[PDB]
Amino acid sequence: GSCKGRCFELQEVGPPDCRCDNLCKSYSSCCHDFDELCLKTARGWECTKDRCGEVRNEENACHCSEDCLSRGDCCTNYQVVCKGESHWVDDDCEEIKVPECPAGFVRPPLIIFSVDGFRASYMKKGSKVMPNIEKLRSCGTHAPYMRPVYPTKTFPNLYTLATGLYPESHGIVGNSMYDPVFDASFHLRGREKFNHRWWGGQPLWITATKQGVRAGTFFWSVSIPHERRILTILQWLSLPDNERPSVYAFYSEQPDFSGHKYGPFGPEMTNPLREIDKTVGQLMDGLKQLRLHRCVNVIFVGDHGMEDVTCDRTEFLSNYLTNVDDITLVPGTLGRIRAKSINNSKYDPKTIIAALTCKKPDQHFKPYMKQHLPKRLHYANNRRIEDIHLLVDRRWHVARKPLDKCFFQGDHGFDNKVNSMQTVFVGYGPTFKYRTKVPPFENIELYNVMCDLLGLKPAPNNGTHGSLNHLLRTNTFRPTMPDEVSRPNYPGIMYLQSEFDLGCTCDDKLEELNKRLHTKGSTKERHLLYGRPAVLYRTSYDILYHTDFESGYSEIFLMPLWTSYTISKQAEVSSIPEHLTNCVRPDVRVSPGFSQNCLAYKNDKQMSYGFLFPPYLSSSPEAKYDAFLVTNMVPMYPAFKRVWAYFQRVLVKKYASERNGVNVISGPIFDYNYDGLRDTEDEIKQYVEGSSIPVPTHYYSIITSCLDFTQPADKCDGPLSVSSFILPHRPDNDESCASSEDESKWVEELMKMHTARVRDIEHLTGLDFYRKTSRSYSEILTLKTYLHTYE
Ligand SMILES: Cc1cc(C)cc(Nc2ncc3c(n2)CN([C@@H]2CCN(C(=O)c4cc5nn[nH]c5cc4F)[C@@H](C)C2)C3)c1
Ligand SMILES: CC(C)CCC[C@@H](C)[C@H]1CC[C@H]2[C@@H]3[C@H](O)C=C4C[C@@H](O)CC[C@]4(C)[C@H]3CC[C@]12C
Ligand SMILES: *[C@@H]1O[C@H](CO)[C@@H](O)[C@H](O)[C@H]1NC(C)=O
Ligand SMILES: [Ca+2]
Ligand code: NA
Ligand code: NA
Ligand SMILES: [Zn+2]
Ligand SMILES: [Zn+2]
Repeated sequence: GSCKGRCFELQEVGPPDCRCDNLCKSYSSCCHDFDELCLKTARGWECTKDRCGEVRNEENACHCSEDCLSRGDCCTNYQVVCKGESHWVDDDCEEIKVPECPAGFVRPPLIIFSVDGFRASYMKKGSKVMPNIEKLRSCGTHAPYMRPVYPTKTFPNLYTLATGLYPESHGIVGNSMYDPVFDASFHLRGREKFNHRWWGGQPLWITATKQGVRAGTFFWSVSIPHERRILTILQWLSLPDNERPSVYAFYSEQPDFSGHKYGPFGPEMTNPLREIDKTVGQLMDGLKQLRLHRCVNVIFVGDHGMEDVTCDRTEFLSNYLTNVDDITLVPGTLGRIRAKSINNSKYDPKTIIAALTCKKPDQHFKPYMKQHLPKRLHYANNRRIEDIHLLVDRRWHVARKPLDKCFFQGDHGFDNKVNSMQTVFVGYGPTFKYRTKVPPFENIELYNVMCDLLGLKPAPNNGTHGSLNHLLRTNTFRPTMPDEVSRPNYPGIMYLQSEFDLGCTCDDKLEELNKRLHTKGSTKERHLLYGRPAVLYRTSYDILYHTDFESGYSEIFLMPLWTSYTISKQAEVSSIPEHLTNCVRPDVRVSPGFSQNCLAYKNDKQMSYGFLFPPYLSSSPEAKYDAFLVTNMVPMYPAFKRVWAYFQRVLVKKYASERNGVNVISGPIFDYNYDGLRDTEDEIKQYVEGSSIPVPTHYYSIITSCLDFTQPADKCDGPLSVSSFILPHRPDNDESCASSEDESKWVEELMKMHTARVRDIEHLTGLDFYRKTSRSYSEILTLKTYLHTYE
């Protein structure tokens, strides 16, 4: 019942026995003498020349005695002050070609140095403020920034780091949550947050444990001084082979604390950053003392950034809603609304959304049903995420009532593509590359890398395994392209016009002349630059060849899965000729029975149609007739045709003109259960009236060009440049508050908000892109995880 030679033990003492571990303070279950024995502060955390070869005084926080190395409780600067050795930071970068570990080390250890609220742009303050962190950054592998997950909050991002899952999957969807199944709230006070029922996925410490790799406790009670956390990690590294963990985590509440008080641009931010660097200095001096400075892989990583947010910049729901007493709000840098009571009949989600939609000119939040949020946020598929969500503008709060100098000048939680929310990544050690810069990447990718660093098999996660192989000197995972599951058909012109009764009309009116205009020819070479997309699910689809485009037409969904076409820089935009306005032509390659019918579209009062290949970019008047084929048409709300018509008529030409040509792949997405995955036939909930033509929830486009823009898109030798979108197929433009104005004022704004990774589309379509390129597969995986942020 005491903490004698037990302080910060890795042992798990069950209740009611008093504990001496990292978390005993947080549980409030420590032994009476924990505070005196384990929270020693006597003489601080640094050796001085006077202390060198001192008699061991056990009341001292750390020791400068001759026995301290064998005991493994020397102050981190003992060798420097007493044995005339240099600080790690004062040493030149020396490449770590192989891990230099003591015999008995079966793998290089990993230390995750996690810093709360560390904005990417803090790194610009340089070696003046942070010499130790700047040496790690410059000697090791670093990204300009790392993208957090939404919401850009502490627990959701820390747990994403540990699991490689989106919050919707791992279950920590906020710092605050209500679970209707549990009928309980997740809060930070007391024992609730320790209940395992909240925590999904498989965190790194459990992955390690389950594969026979010992993990040190990632969590630290705030009571434990940072200096003690570093010494405790270093103590654990000195344990014998059978006890010594391979994976460790350090956590700092800084620079988050000061960020909230002073804001991210305050000169007061310098002192927190100096102290963080000092703590990093103690770790690296500590590792060098143990001769583990060329053995251990160190990850310096933040959970999220920090924005300027004052209490003056608060939207109040009481200015929109006639009854705010009938709702519960999760307030601040995001809004989540649910009904307060059940007896209450006044609450109605549709009325609330209407009341919160474009009511004030400068409105600093936007209401969404969670299924209508940008798909890149992946924030819908969890019963803990309220149906009604408010996306708050950066620098702003949303609160229920006015009554709810400011105390705070900094906050986070905003859209994860916001610059101020971006955080840091640095990898240093034998397994990371030497003096290497890598492109920015998403925090969901780190779990796979940390598994690779530790020789662990990752649990299933939202990382793209291989996409970060370019961070590592050595890779124990080689990615393999997935096997195509469905082989395409190549149907010839076979059906007579008399066989078609689709109720479609066109102003049309040499059989083998029709055929040669719809043969392979050079179509694939011109319009499919990166090879045919692979269909990774069981289905029946047809490859259709045209002068201007190639399509994979689904005989199940009665529309293309993808439409591929190349627009040269020099391409000319034409109109839809008046005589072809309402033209839809039967496709004599495809059975009447596996075609859409124009009768469906007339009976559906709310539903019109568009085309995947745009008639506007036809190579000739002749070729334009191919664009009006029933196999090129898709269901579109008149409201959405405004967006799509502008994209096709104006923006594709624009992108082609800016990027020295563009390859475009467009098609439908079905995600009615908003799980971010391709719907099966059963899961599709809307069809065109009196038909089996399924209505897409979204329309995607993948726009590819040469990264070397001095080479045209169709003659690119090296890396590719991609931007993609997943546009919500909405029957209104309520999302766009300026949609009253010309399309030039709002459509591109809407598209930028729904920017997507190629991976996002692959999940939502069951397609695999970029299968025929001159690029390594690991390079292609990085390309597929890229997001164009427009920030
Ligand atoms: C690498 C890694 C992963 C994981 C999952 C774990 C750790 N370690 C760790 N150790 C101690 C803590 C944490 N992680 C996270 N903890 C916080 C304490 C309580 N808390 C807050 O009041 C809090 C609320 C905020 N709202 N806006 N900003 C906030 C900052 C805060 F600290 C939680 C959010 C989490 C302590 C380390
Ligand atoms: C200072 C406070 C923030 C400390 C809070 C720590 C608390 C959230 C931690 C403590 C123990 C953690 C669980 C434990 O490691 C085991 C597992 C198994 C794993 O498969 C799922 C996660 C879970 C339940 C951990 C969740 C986080 C816990 C409760
Ligand atoms: C994220 O990963 C989990 C586990 O593999 C999976 O259940 C989920 O479908 C993934 N989400 C997306 C959008 O890929
Ligand atoms: Ca789905
Ligand atoms: Na109609
Ligand atoms: Na509008
Ligand atoms: Zn935080
Ligand atoms: Zn914070």
